[PDB]
Amino acid sequence: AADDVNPDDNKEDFAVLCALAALANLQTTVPSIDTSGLAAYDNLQQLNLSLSSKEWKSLFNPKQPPEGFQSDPTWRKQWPIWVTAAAALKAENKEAAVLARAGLTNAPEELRNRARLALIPLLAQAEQIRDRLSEIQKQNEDTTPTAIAKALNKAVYGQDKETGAVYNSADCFSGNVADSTQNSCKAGNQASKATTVAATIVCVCHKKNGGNDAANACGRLINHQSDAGANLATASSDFGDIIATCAARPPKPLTAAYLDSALAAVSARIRFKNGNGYLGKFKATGCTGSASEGLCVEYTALTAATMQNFYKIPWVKEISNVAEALKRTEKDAAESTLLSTWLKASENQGNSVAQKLIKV
Ligand SMILES: *[C@@H]1O[C@H](CO)[C@@H](O[C@@H]2O[C@H](CO)[C@@H](O[C@@H]3O[C@H](CO[C@H]4O[C@H](CO)[C@@H](O)[C@H](O)[C@@H]4O)[C@@H](O)[C@H](O[C@H]4O[C@H](CO)[C@@H](O)[C@H](O)[C@@H]4O[C@H]4O[C@H](CO)[C@@H](O)[C@H](O)[C@@H]4O)[C@@H]3O)[C@H](O)[C@H]2NC(C)=O)[C@H](O)[C@H]1NC(C)=O
Ligand SMILES: *[C@H]1O[C@H](CO)[C@@H](O)[C@H](O)[C@H]1O
Ligand SMILES: *[C@H]1O[C@H](CO)[C@@H](O)[C@H](O)[C@H]1O
Repeated sequence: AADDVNPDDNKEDFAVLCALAALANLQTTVPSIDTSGLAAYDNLQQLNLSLSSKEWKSLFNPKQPPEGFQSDPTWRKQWPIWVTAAAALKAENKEAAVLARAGLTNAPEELRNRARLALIPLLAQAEQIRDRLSEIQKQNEDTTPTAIAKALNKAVYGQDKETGAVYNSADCFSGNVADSTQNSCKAGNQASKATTVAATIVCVCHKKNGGNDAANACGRLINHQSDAGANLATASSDFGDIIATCAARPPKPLTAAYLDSALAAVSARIRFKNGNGYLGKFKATGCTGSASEGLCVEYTALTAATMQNFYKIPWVKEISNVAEALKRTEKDAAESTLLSTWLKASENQGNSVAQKLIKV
């Protein structure tokens, strides 16, 4: 009976599935967009405004530019930035602190004017940097620990929640379990069912009731204290025994590379026979939990040339979406470090122009 499903026959599949299951209820840090440069740019805006004429300052003390400028593209772009700067300078002692940092406390009118003009090229250089940093901030704002946890809890348990996700067949199998194990343990088909990591573990590892089971296929250390019932009717109790043996922890912070390597590893283990793909040992008839048949997920009609469809199965899609988001955020976080360092440097440069202008 070496060709039947025996204890340990799905042990190596189970190690990969354990790694994936450990993405449930995850508490990870995400790469941070370093937005300290936005504050540095806002300080430069405040200096520029403080040094401006009374006629210019009068424009801010409105939701839109004044008559004549409501259609000027530069005024439309800058209005909120200017308004924020004006608002921040209303705060007690703020303008005095801004001028002091710039060397401009009690500055003569001519020096205030020459200093403001000296900021023109500096601000023009910094604008493009600040706008890229603001774009990065916006583009990555949905890449958060909470959004990742929810997506991964959909992947593992079919539950769109940040924490407290647990095995429930109503969620782990699409529409709950099917009339038969064979139909429940199919994915990608018209009647796709095994659409989460947890359902995949049930199908690859469960002990069916009624004899002729493949208990301990996923490892001899599982203590199957019950069974999954007939046709997975009571899978939850058995799943709890299986998952109790899994200790996996992903690297922290979670990376795109780690998720991509996990999906690649599964892709490398799926085997094609007679027009379907299989994860877990398949002998004949279907993925039924019976030892002489199979303990597996049947990727119905999956072939090497249609493998793109594996990436559309819910759990795979959710993990893929997390990986893609992380892939962008990792790069944009590293970019933002330098954008923010550059903008802080521009702030320091702005605070130095008065010394040059005093000396001539
Ligand atoms: C730092 O703080 C200063 C203020 O101290 C602030 O300066 C102001 O910047 C704005 C935005 O660039 C300047 O707006 C221009 O205003 C002129 C008209 O100027 C008169 O009216 C204003 C408001 O009453 C007075 O402040 C000023 O002293 C003058 O009395 C407009 O003609 C400009 O429009 C052209 O440029 C825009 C910028 O790209 C275009 O969007 C627009 O379409 C216009 O360009 C077209 O027409 C041009 C003329 O024919 C042509 O040459 C172009 O190719 C194009 O075809 C613009 O609205 C304002 O004057 C500044 N005020 C002062 C006193 O300097 C800085 O903005 C602030 N720095 C930062 C980085 O925020
Ligand atoms: C697993 O159970 C099925 C259904 O009873 C049986 O057909 C196989 O022979 C057994 O190994
Ligand atoms: C299922 O059928 C195989 C032979 O095909 C047998 O070895 C198993 O014991 C039985 O359950």
